[PDB]
Amino acid sequence: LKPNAATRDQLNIIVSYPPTKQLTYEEQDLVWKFRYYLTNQEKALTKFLKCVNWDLPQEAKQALELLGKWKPMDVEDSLELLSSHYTNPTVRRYAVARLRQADDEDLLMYLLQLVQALKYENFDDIKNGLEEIDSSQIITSPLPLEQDLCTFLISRACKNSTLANYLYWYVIVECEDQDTQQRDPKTHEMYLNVMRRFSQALLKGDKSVRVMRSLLAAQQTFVDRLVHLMKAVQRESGNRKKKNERLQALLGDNEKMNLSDVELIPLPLEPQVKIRGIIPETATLFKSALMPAQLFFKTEDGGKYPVIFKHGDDLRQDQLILQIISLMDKLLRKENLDLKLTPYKVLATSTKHGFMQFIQSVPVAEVLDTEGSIQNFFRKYAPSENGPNGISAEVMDTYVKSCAGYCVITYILGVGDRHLDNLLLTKTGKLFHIDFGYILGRDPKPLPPPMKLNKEMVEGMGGTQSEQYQEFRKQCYTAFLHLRRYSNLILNLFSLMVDANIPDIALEPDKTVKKVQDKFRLDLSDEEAVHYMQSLIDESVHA
Ligand SMILES: CC(C)OCCN1c2nc(N3CCOCC3)cc(=O)n2CC[C@H]1C(F)(F)F
Repeated sequence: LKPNAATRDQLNIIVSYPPTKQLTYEEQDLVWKFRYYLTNQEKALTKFLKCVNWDLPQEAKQALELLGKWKPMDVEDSLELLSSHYTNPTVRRYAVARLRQADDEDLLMYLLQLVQALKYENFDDIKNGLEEIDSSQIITSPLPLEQDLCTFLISRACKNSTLANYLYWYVIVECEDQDTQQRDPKTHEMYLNVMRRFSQALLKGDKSVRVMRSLLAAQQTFVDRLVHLMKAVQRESGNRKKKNERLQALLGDNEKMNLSDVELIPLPLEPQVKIRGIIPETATLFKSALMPAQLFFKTEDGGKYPVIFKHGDDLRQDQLILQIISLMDKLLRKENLDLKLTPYKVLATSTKHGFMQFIQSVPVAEVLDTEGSIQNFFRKYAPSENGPNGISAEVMDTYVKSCAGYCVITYILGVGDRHLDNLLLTKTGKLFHIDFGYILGRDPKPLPPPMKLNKEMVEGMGGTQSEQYQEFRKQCYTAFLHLRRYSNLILNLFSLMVDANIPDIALEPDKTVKKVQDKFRLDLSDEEAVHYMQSLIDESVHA
């Protein structure tokens, strides 16, 4: 059945929709009517499967015939199929089948999301792969369209130690989730079962695979002791100076604790890095009443890898935000735009605790209290006689680019609660944000601005009249156009976090993807979208 040119155009309009537009009944009947003609368009499948009422068995059987005939879909479109809209096991098996096609570098960037996608999988299939229960005991307690998702994730994790590490911790944290346990116990089991299947699949494996399981256990052991240590510190009476002496005391006793000297284990935060232990003498606590701890790991090479370990806090929102920023930055760099971003690593070792890579830097606030100005600061540490305003070209260039990158990205992610506390600067010129407590348009104060600039950022570029500021403008709109090309991917990825119990998403799960989708101004053309960003910057700077 071949549609006439007038409708072919109408079909094209429909397929051009954001994966998050809800098609009308008229619109579905039309896409359904010409489903066979649409088979050509990889792009059209997703909208086709939106046209099906999966509760009608014959309609599902019918749809599934086509799936097997359709131009096969992209990787980025497959993440649409693993969301909650789709319970149909054949569909979800079709999605996994096209994710197989992706490289592990790419899987990693969506893995946080895919672990959530487990929630929509078939719990009976998962459990019957096996051959009250503390999730963290499982690895430490070893017994002496064909694939679903669980099988696939484990199969790939068995071949790739980096992937396995994240799979392991992402699932632990899903197991640890108190809310899921009370409100969806069956889901809690599904995750226990996944961990047990992972544990099981490792032990079945060859020499190298089995060692991966020892490693994962050693890490979980490591973290259990760190946690215990932190509790001891957080109960210690008296001033912070006194509470530091306890943290250092305990790290240093390897009999009791085992934390200063160990056989090389992957760092859970960045498992490419392996670590001999924590250096006791330099451990300290931040001022915060939560008492997160700064801690220098000795790496394999005798380098230092400082982290923050937070105990009593849920890092999952922050984890997500840095996972996204990381992906945004990979994408930009694929399109040859390296904005000197600081996608620092975040990893939750539980709902109650986790790690953060600690980047050597100075809060802009401190920069003010010590050197008066971002430019003065740069003239102290990165002086040049030839360079702009007394400052090394490279340093200013880095600063302009990163200023632009965050400006866009923090706008797109509606990151609020911004202060000179959260805004950090690097003697190499790198500017970056931290502490993502409020996102997607929340803020402690009312009427938050949509663009997150300030007098101090602008001044360090040399005011609105400088060559730098023009380059800033230019890098923003350019970054905005690049990120718009990936709106599909980014939107699918947030779309998989609706049940993830991320505070700012769990207010209005139903309504969060649109919050992000609106920032992209997908209604505007690229050229119009450039003038939108320039407007935005103008308003902001005028206030
Ligand atoms: C330096 C100090 C003022 O900053 C506050 C430290 N700090 C913090 N540092 C982060 N950085 C990660 C990236 O490298 C830099 C540090 C990330 C982050 O989320 N936070 C949250 C608030 C406080 C703390 F201590 F309570 F956790």
